[PDB]
Amino acid sequence: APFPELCSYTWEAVDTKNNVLYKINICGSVDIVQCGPSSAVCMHDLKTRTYHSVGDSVLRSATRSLLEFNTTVSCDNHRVQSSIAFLCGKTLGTPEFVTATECVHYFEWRTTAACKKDIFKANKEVPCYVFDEELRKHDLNPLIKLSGAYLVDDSDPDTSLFINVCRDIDTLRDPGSQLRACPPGTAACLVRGHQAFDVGQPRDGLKLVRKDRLVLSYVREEAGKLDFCDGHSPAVTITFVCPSERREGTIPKLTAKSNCRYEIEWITEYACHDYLESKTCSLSSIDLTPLSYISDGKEYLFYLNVCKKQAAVCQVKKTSQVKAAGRYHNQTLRYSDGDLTLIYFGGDECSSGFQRMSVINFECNKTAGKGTPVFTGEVDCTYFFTWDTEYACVDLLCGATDGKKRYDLSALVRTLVCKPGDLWHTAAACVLSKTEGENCTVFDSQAGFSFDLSPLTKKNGAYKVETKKYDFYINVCGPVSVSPCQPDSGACQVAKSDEKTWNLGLSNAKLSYYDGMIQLNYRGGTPNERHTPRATLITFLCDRDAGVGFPEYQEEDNSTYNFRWYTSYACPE
Ligand SMILES: *[C@@H]1O[C@H](CO)[C@@H](O)[C@H](O)[C@H]1NC(C)=O
Repeated sequence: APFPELCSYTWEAVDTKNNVLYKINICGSVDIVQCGPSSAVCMHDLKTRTYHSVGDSVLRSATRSLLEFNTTVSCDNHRVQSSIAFLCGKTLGTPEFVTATECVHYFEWRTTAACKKDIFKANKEVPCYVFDEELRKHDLNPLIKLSGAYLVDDSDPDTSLFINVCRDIDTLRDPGSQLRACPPGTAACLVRGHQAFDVGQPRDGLKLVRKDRLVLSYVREEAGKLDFCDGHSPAVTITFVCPSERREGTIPKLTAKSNCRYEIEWITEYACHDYLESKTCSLSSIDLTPLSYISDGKEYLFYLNVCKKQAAVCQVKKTSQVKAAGRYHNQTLRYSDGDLTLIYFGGDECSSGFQRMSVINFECNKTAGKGTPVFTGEVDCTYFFTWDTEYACVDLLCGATDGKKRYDLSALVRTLVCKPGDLWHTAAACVLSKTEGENCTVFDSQAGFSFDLSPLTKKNGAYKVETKKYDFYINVCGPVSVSPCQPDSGACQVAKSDEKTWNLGLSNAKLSYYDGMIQLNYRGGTPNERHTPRATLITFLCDRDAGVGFPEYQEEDNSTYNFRWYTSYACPE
């Protein structure tokens, strides 16, 4: 069970009560020296910051569904250990913590990498989760598409940008439907008509940036082409954002697309953090009461009941020596990020010091007509079962979409066809459309309201943006007005290393508007020796409670200069 697809990454799983993070490295070693040179599983336990390797990379073995890592440490029999129960899954997934004693530490992982046919596997998929400062857990595996992709919103009628979250786009399981042309392995495909291009491919996993912003980056350096990418390496950077009363809630939106450096922002509920728990046969949502049962073993044979005199799980040998492998009272039902896991603890103490536990991994399956538990292995008197059942079967948009034509209600937030700007027939109803203005204003004639950014326009244009290398000075609609730059430029780069500056483009007040984005483009700027004068993009984005806000430089090429500006000036009010 090497599972190549799980190499190269140091996964994370959390135990929410004890307040511990474990770091799993199945193919190698956690790269923490505090943990130790040969840790494949690592206890942190933030609460009293300490470290313990509860699994050595060398001392590894499999057993049916399980992978297990041993260590040469006494406890109490005596040896400390960690194990993962592997189930097949639709995405690469994450490991979820099950339970721990002073010796054993158990997990389960539902993943593509535990399927014995590769048709289900992605050309390339990446970890689609992160943990924040309070080990909360943000995870976008629900967004991952198995076939097809997400049309990214952009006014341009000619070209369309499709993406998948954390993996390549499977174009085969819908033959004929628009995407066929897309080069194999692409997570970001650019259609221009009948021709398709790979503008992005998975490499690293999901990142957490500035507290609460998930960033995912696709790249393509192993490349050619650059017909229209002027010697730029095509790249995609998506920013997932947890909705709020402030932040709209949306489909994904193209905020930049110069130099084949696509920048997408996507307000989606799956960006928010959650780990439920109960000693009952249900949670806060479905009950497991509707679910006597006879699971076959090696030498042995199992018997299980809904919810020892009692015994919820019973082992007998096919030899009528019988042992109980799970009580009734001592129970824990748990929903951990999509995974429903029931445990029993009762346990007749086996030869060794432990009491027999049963861990059941309920999978969702309609065509089960209830469902049946399969035995999937045993480790130090803990018996694992996977249960396909319908009774374990458990992203609300304000605006719809057309053959590329969007719709959005927002100014109607304290059947409808639209009306000329009236705002029940309402301007808010029908198609969204790009409009351009000037004098630091733009009028969305459809919706009936116009935006005016003019109060940002500074009279000596010090807006002060520090990269740890450069000091960008910019201004809105008006020009800059700072030490080295010309009073010409609306944007200006200045290295602190040197002090050497570059005009990033001449200012103008020619606003653009489309689907809640406002855009300033400066086009002068210092010259690749085709001509290539520098330019700046500044996408302004509605945030009801951002106020005026502040610009933020978007990391790209040496050569590309996009800033973002969250501000309530881009909002309808
Ligand atoms: C659900 O159970 C049926 C039983 O025949 C099986 O065919 C199918 O593969 C199962 N699906 C999943 C996703 O477990």
